[PDB]
Amino acid sequence: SVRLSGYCGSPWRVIGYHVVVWMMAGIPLLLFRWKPLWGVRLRLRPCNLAHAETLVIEIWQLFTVQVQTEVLRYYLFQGQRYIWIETQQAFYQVSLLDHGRSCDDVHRSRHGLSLQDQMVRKAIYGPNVISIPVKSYPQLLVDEALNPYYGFQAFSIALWLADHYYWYALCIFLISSISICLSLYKTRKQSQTLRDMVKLSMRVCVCRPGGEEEWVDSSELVPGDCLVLPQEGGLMPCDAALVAGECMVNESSLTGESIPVLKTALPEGLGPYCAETHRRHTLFCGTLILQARAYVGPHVLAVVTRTGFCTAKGGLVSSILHPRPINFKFYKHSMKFVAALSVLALLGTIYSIFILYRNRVPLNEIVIRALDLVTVVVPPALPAAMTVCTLYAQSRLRRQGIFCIHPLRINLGGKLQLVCFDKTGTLTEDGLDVMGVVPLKGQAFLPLVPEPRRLPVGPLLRALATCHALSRLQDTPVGDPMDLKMVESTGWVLEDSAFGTQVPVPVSVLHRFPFSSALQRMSVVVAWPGATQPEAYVKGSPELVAGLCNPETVPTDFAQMLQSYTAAGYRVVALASKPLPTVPSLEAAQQLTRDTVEGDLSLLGLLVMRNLLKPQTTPVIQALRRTRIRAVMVTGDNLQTAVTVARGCGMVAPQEHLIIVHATHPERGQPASLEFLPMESRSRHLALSGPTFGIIVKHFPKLLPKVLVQGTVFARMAPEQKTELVCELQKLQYCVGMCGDGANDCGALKAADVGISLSQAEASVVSPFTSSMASIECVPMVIREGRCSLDTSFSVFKYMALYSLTQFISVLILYTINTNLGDLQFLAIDLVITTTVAVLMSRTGPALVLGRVRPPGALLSVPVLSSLLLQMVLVTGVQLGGYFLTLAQPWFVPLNRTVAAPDNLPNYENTVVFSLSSFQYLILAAAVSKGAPFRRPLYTNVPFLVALALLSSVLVGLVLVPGLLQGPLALRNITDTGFKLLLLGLVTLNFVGAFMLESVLDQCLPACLRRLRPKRASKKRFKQLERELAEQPWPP
Ligand SMILES: CC(C)CCC[C@@H](C)[C@H]1CC[C@H]2[C@@H]3CC=C4C[C@@H](OC(=O)CCC(=O)O)CC[C@]4(C)[C@H]3CC[C@]12C
Ligand SMILES: CC(C)CCC[C@@H](C)[C@H]1CC[C@H]2[C@@H]3CC=C4C[C@@H](OC(=O)CCC(=O)O)CC[C@]4(C)[C@H]3CC[C@]12C
Ligand SMILES: Nc1ncnc2c1ncn2[C@@H]1O[C@H](COP(=O)(O)OP(=O)(O)O)[C@@H](O)[C@H]1O
Ligand code: ALF
Ligand SMILES: [Mg+2]
Ligand SMILES: [Mg+2]
Repeated sequence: SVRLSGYCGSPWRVIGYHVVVWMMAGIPLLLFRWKPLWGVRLRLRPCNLAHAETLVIEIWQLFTVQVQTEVLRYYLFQGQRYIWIETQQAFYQVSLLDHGRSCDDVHRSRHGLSLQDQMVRKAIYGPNVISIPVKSYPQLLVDEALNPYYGFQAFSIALWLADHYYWYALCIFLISSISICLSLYKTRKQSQTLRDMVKLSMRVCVCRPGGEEEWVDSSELVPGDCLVLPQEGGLMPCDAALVAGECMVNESSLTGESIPVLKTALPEGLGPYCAETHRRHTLFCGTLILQARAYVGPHVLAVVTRTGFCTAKGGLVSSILHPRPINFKFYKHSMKFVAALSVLALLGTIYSIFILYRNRVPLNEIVIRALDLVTVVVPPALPAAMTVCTLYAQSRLRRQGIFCIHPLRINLGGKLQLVCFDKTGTLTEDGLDVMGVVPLKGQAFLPLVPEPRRLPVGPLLRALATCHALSRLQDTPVGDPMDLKMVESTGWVLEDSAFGTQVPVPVSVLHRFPFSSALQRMSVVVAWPGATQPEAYVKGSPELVAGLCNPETVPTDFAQMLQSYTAAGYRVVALASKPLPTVPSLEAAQQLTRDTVEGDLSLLGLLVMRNLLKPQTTPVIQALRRTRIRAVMVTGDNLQTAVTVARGCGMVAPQEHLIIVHATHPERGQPASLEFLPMESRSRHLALSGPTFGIIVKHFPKLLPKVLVQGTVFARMAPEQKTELVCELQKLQYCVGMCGDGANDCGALKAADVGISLSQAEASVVSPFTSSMASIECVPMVIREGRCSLDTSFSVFKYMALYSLTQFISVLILYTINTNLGDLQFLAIDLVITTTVAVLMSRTGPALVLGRVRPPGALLSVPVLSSLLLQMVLVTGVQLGGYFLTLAQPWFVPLNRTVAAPDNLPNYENTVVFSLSSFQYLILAAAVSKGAPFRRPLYTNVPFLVALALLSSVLVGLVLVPGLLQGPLALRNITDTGFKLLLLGLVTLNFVGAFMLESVLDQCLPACLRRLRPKRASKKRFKQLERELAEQPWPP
């Protein structure tokens, strides 16, 4: 649901808003950007929608859109025009302006669009350009700089400059600049990807009315404008309908299917035009026209129906630009965790104020120093660390050959609990192998003919040779792999469309109804010289086609034979025919209605084909099942073939059970019924067809969750059924991933949390994730790298927390004795050590093998909190131990209490504390960087390892080598060498202790937690169902 809110312009209120929110404070701006409804209400008065000058959009999320004027006024929301419909006093999307006009209306527009009407319509529909705005670099800098985080960083810069800490201010500025530049790089790279995806600049001639023509730019097109297509072909600039002609088009960009598709002229009729119903008659935007020819007339004509963002390409681009929010929140209790850190920060700030009062510090300086302490705990480099983490993850995936359009989905990839796989072309090879054809002799099957070439010239051989959608492209047939192999098996050569016998008269294809996955069948109308009348051949699902055949033509053995070939793993389609009493000619034969042809056939035979499992499929499936990630197969193929492939690919290990759920339709006199018939060779899976799934969803919503939880093979699923299944699974709190290659999986890939399409280009739009490899190996890679990304982000957050608390502790310890860290010591710690380490942590790659244990989801969990508190206890212990150990030395000289830092620097206390803390930052970075089970070991990150080694060596030099940077850093020299070695020993003790503590926690904490407060259950619906089924299996 949506709603508008119009606010007519008023300058007095605007200036009042400006003065109030500028003079008062920035807090009103903060809460306005948090709650903008108040801001808009204050800025201007609600007004009549017709008089509206600004609109607020609720979908609640509030968006503000200016109502532009061009006599005609409109407004763009998410790239969608809405014009001012004067008669209805409302804003209707331009998508609906011409909607509903009949096919005959399109054929009337066929001739062209009047130039005056063209310019009248260009304003309404706008230029035919999917435009991704190209923001100027200053505009982007404004986009990022206005972040309140960078506002606080600028406040810190000012505060430190006021205190004469110039190097620290420079450090803050440099880190903020690095963060801003990394954000710029991220945004610019994403925008460049999209922009380069949706480039289009070409000149297309338009059949202007009156019979003449005109060469216009592709951006001048408007719905109803007439396209004349180039005979040799070219990129299609806008969605259109084929009024006249036939077109071969490559829809790979739009759907990822590289096989050329056949496009035909729109059929005249008094019914509404629809890009979905008439998809076969409509060219799409961004698809390549391989070659089109005109059956009648000098040139092929098409009529534009959708331009700009209205197009399907435009719809996908808009969905990318404004993605649906990710429902999962990766870092649970993030606010509560930052609050548990802020309580410590506030306690320390109060303690700092108390001590500074105790030391009799002037109130002008007490507030300044407490404010400085406040600025300490905000890490300048946190945004840079996060953005670098995401960039490294994306780069790793791209190097592996997997491209993600929304990098935020990478984290989701590691949270997958269920993966749905298309069977054909994803688990099994794209190619087929004709094992033979099973002809019929009356009402009984004959022995399999392994070589169809030897079939006598008759209905079956002509059906094999002719029932398909092949097209000769550059003297090479192209089309469905099944059609290619079927035709090749017969030896007939493609040359409407005619076929030449292998060596027996050539046969013409008068008319052809293409294959639709929803219909899961396909037919043609055929005639040859000497034919009394044309014959229509149908080729589709064996069980569906057998329904169209006359009951006396289908053998009583049909089910058993089809299962004999299907239960062996073959891919079977049936061929049926019926003589058409129409006179053989394109005139009548081209006017046939598909339904008139499909019904009342006469089964001819079964075409058995051998589709093989990909070599890489079984290892991947077994790896997925080893880590308790449910593997589900959603396919449109036969149920027995699907089950055999599942048993062969490890989705059903031999020991495990399998039960076929079969649902009977609610025929008259009885309701729908569920019957479970187990088939002999967690531990129990279910298999069910598509009609059975629909019956279960409609009539057994109570048992539907139990079917979904333990259902593994979903066969004979239509594309809408695949999308519905994905949605239903997601309703069980599953994190569903879908790995399908075909175009019939577009809906599932959109709906799935993680959608992967296998055979794609360097980049694409079809699905969130796209790969270049033909195997399903991308699924384990995506899951592994998503787990690595989650662990890396958690480790970076933990390190920044530890990094902050350590600096906080150091500064508190130094305040307690009336001194500070130092001008250049702050720079060193924040930039040379911490930024380097934080940006190098994330470069480490993912673990090579998936593991059963999932990455943690909560930042506030007892493990993480205990780790942080124990680490900080060790850090404070080490720093205070060093501080109290230096006081014990005979050569110790206490700092000058009276003068305050940086005046009292250098001194022994600051020197010792700085040395220990500087080592501790590297120690903590090494401690938090866990390798297993989600990442590679630390040492495989050669940049990060080298950074640690070099920084540690430099710090040891500072401690040991006299005079090294002891002036620039304001470090006091410690003549005693035994105490230097004692400081190094304390540092080594901390280095060992942090790692031992981390290991002890990560090993013995989960066991103690389980044995202490075991979880009664899990909020996940599917986990509840799993436990319930274990308690009581649903099928007895
Ligand atoms: C004062 C000194 C000691 C501070 C040193 C800081 C550097 C270690 C940091 C600052 C920003 C970091 C960069 C920020 C992010 C990236 C992006 C990354 O490159 C890509 O992601 C592109 C790959 C592709 O095309 O897919 C390489 C590392 C790099 C440049 C980082 C390398 C390390 C950098 C230069
Ligand atoms: C005070 C003086 C005497 C010492 C100053 C030391 C720093 C300037 C050095 C120590 C380690 C150096 C870092 C060591 C490793 C690298 C990795 C390098 O990036 C890569 O290695 C990416 C390579 C790839 O992607 O193939 C960026 C610079 C950086 C962080 C160096 C930046 C400068 C650092 C922090
Ligand atoms: N060119 C074609 N013409 C007619 N039917 C086909 C063709 N190719 C495949 N089929 C049939 O369509 C049905 C469903 O196809 P689809 O939805 O793509 O799933 P899959 O092809 O993976 O089995 C299959 O059972 C198959 O027999
Ligand atoms: F195997 Al499929 F749609 F390609 F079910
Ligand atoms: Mg497929
Ligand atoms: Mg198919």
